[PDB]
Amino acid sequence: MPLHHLTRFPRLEFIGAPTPLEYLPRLSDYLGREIYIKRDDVTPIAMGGNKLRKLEFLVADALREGADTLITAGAIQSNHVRQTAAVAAKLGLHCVALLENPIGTTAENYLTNGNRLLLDLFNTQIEMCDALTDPDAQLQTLATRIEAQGFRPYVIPVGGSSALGAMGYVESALEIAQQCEEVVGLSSVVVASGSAGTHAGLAVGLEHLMPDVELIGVTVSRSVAEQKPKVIALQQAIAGQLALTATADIHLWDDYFAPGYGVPNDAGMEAVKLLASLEGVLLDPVYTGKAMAGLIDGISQKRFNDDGPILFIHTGGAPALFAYHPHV
Amino acid sequence: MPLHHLTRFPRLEFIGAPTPLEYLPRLSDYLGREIYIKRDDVTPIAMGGNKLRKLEFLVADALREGADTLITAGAIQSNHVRQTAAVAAKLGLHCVALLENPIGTTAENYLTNGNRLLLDLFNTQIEMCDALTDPDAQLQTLATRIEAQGFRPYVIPVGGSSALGAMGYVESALEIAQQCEEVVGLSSVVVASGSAGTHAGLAVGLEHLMPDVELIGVTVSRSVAEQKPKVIALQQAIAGQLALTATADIHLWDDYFAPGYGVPNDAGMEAVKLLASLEGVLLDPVYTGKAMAGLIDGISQKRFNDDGPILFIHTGGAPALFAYHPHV
Ligand SMILES: Cc1ncc(COP(=O)(O)O)c(CN)c1O
Ligand SMILES: Cc1ncc(COP(=O)(O)O)c(CN)c1O
Repeated sequence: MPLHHLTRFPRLEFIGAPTPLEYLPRLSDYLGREIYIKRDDVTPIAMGGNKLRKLEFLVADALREGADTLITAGAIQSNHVRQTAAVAAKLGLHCVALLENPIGTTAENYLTNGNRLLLDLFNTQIEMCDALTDPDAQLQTLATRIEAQGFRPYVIPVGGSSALGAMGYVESALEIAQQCEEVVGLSSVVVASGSAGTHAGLAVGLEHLMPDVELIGVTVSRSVAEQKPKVIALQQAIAGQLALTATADIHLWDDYFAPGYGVPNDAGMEAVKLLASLEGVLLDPVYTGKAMAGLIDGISQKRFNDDGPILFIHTGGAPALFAYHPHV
Repeated sequence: MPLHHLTRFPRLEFIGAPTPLEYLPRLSDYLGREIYIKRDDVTPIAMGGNKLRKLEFLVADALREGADTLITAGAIQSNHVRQTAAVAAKLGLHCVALLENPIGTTAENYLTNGNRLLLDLFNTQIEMCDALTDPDAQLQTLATRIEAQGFRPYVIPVGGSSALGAMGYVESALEIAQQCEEVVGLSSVVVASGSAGTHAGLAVGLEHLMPDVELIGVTVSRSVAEQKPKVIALQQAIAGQLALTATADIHLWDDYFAPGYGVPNDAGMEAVKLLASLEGVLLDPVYTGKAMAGLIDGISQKRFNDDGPILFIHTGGAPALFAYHPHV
């Protein structure tokens, strides 16, 4: 393969078989476009999601360093903190989570239910902060405290979106390419774009495996101006570590996340209702509902390169449905 | 070979590949015994569970008879209603759910979060009743009213547990035999025993594929005296349908569900905490927490036939964690 360098990296096995790639016949009949879905929401640990693919690489690295503790950061309802805390429990590592409340809510289900409930079941040590103004710096400061309490911490950045963690999405792109050879004319792929490892890993893999496909990131927290340089830097870092070329443009749509990270919106929630009622698929208010709202509007406004099939990357997130209900 | 008549029943494809069968090393270390887990909680539709295995057969049968509406019953937080509603939404079938509040709670997360919240996403028609005093009669009365609107209803009993729904768990037993072949010599299998389709279908399959394995049902709702005839009637009806005999004794432990169906207990809670903290695995207060508290106590009191490996069937249930929090 041109991606054989992927095999050099130590990785734990958290997923196993390739997740399903399915046609959505009802959604496709409704929108008048062929739509497929990559089910990375079915990864098998603690209600699943896209970060288990990153943690395969990140946590192998932690064990190679002989760490006994994983430290990461996110919102109170972060799916990434959730998955990290579940993998720590599975492997008998301590977990420390630096959390913020990004939306100033006092609603009890946001503060205590959904992913935050699961953190307690996993004996995660919780450190609250007023704001994740500089997450890398704050995690480093924290890790140095914890190391001085007798532990050996390993720091996973927000979203696990380092180049190493993003190799999980180069892996997802290999599965996608294998599964789409039985999909005449896949034109576009749509994914939420936040901390950017998913988007950037897909970007590097799909450039090599499926070069005619257009990868669109629907932003969940930032403008195209603020987000593009982030995704490009990661794209280049991953491709460097794989000794691959990466010249593809990064495409981002920023119209779908207002009024901010972590705040549900109407088109988001209508997309969650559409996917649940037509296909029995569960999206989420923060990431995948907004990304799907984007895919749907892309159809409406003819925003894609052509009218051909569209593959949606389901990255997970559905446990937050229970935290966001009935409102925040 | 002896389960061959199983291929005669039409069945839809909901599950796809065999679900994981995993060793639990951290729980095995704590309990002093080899514990493996069959991950039927990762079946890929709408948060998963044991009922997708029965719905493959039941919904195939609905479609063959030209039915366009599924009608079933359970508690407000039933996982079975939730799975049925999701498969209905996926196939463009109407779904009507007769629900009761079995525990008399007014707690808002029980009334409106968890599985209950998912049903509204799947456009389920909800029919409340005061109590499921005669669910088969009550479903028929409902079906008469629904047919009067021009719908073509197919009634699925509580839990899906007819002999035909049970065939899902005869199939499960084939998977488990294959997965354990030349990998582990199982001694015992533990599963929750409620409406009894899972218990009975495993009983038939295991008697024929792994006749020396002891299968233990842990009741979730009834004493041994009240539950055993239900499991035996299914067991015999399933065997009848497959042209087989089933001479095995049904085994049931009833010490772990008090004070009743859907009421959490301390040992259940402690089993949920142990599995999350040691293995990153999520159980549930109604079914699997109680079945795992039974497994634990079975080991503590030497209730099993020997000291050999035990397979726990994880039948799902975790969305209820969000409905039971913070209390009922
Ligand atoms: C469900 C879900 N989907 C998408 C994303 C965005 O993935 P990325 O962080 O790789 O941009 C996340 C981030 N935690 C997520 O949790
Ligand atoms: C999670 C869970 N586990 C176990 C059971 C009991 O299975 P059965 O009805 O086949 O006895 C149920 C019933 N719906 C369930 O939801």
